[PDB]
Amino acid sequence: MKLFAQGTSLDLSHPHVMGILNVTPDSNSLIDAVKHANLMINAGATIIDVGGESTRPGAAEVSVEEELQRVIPVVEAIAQRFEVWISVDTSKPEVIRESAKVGAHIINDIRSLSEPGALEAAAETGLPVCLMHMQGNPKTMQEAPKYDDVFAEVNRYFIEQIARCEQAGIAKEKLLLDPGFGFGKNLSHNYSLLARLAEFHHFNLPLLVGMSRKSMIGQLLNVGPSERLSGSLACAVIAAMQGAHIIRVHDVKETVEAMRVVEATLSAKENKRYE
Amino acid sequence: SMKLFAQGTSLDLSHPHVMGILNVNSLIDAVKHANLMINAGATIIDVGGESTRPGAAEVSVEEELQRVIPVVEAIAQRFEVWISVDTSKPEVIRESAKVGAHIINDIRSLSEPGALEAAAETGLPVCLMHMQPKYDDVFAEVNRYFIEQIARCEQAGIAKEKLLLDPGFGFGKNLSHNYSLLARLAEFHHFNLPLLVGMSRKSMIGQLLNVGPSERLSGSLACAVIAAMQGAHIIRVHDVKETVEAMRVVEATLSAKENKRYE
Ligand SMILES: Nc1nc(O)c2nc(CNc3ccc(C(=O)O)cc3)cnc2n1
Ligand SMILES: Nc1nc(O)c2nc(CNc3ccc(C(=O)O)cc3)cnc2n1
Repeated sequence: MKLFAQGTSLDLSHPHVMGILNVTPDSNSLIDAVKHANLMINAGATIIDVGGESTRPGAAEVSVEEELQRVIPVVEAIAQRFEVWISVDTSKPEVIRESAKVGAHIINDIRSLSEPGALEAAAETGLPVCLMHMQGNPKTMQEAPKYDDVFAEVNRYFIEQIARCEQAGIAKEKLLLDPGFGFGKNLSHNYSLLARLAEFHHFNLPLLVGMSRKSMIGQLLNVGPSERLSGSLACAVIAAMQGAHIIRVHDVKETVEAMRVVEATLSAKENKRYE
Repeated sequence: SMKLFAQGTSLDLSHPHVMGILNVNSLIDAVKHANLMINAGATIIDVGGESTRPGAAEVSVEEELQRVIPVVEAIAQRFEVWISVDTSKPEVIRESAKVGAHIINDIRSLSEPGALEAAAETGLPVCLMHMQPKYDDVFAEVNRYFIEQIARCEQAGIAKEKLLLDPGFGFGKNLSHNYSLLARLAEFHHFNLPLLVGMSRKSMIGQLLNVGPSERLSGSLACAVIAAMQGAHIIRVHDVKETVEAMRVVEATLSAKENKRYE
């Protein structure tokens, strides 16, 4: 299993660590962003995820001009200084288009190209696209998350969105699937998805997961956001043992170390996965 | 449903337990360190008065009794926690039981003259560990070893319901042997006995990551999660708090799974 973008490839026979580079200001961003990316690359991240719109519960929307200002210079600088792959965490067709031009490898849209023109703009780049499940939108998703059967519903959603991208001329082989931990889900919904994650392999597509420092850990352990490293590594290991291909994290070094132990364990397994 | 009974209490192995490592005014400090590990969430404390590392210094009976017995006794009196004792000597097994120890954790699987009978006398749970690097099929050797020791114990009057099995990570085993047993750990459930593992800070992590003994936390956690996801019942560690947290995540995952195990 491999992805192709920007005249290079990514080999997904072993788990990759995707380092989070949030570039939403809180009350020199370009230089600090590149310093941060550098540490993460040295720590072993093989993909950096650049995000200019907070997608957290309750988050406010960001204008296209502001998102571009935050994201595009950062993507460019990384693409010319380093060789690491670059995912852009955006829903906006103009950010998708512009990101690609300055060297982005993966469109990582939490809205799965649901915005006007997103689907065509992503098709136009030819880049790999990650489709994520979210119930509702970031402003209201955590109000009252509800499923009769969360796995079945997320699974159906992936069927529908794969089709949607196929119809738009994006081939199955470009797609990644992310069950969207924390995006319109309570505690038990998240753990049901984590527990049954290997069953999403039936699509024969790369799985991407992001649980780092999330409330599914915070609420379970009753610890604050800075106190979640051990819990984050447990979630990472659990996902990667079930054949998850990309692990989106804040703490790169520690995750990279944990993924080696997982790689050593899987290569000594006969069938290369846990279920 | 699994359960162990000792010293009038019981250990419920429906979820994974963290066993904290305690190496033996040193009595006051041992009790301080027991206290911190309990606070961190260890439900078993493993006490050793002969360091069971390969090549460590052998001690006499008198010396081991003098080190271990006071500490076991102190912990038994002050705390509710279970107490594992790392010993191979019948006298230490015998005296440890008298002062409240719950588990005889013998890395030599009761091979020393008299250890088997002393263990049987106590009525206590016994952990059988594999030890000896060269094997055709490391899993099958360890598995064959367990069938043999289970029989040897049963023969001496120790019921199956008392036994725990430990494949002995890092004991006469190179990197690839260790990862083979870890990868196949779930297969040891055919015995229907508790599984205890101890990989914390070992060279199977140090060599893989190329870091020193104080920098192996993440890999140690990775090993614990890997074992616990396979239904391992007791995890032996240095870093109690971090392992307990990781086990909580594993427990939430296993609870949402129809199978209660990964294979
Ligand atoms: N592909 C992808 N996959 C994710 O999982 C993700 N998460 C965020 C961050 N958003 C969240 C959501 C929930 C939580 C919480 O529950 O705590 C925290 C942060 C941003 N981009 C993402 N992209
Ligand atoms: N039941 C049980 N199970 C163990 O795994 C264990 N380990 C030790 C500690 N011994 C070792 C062995 C090897 C290594 C290394 O390779 O580095 C480190 C420590 C002591 N008692 C133990 N008891």
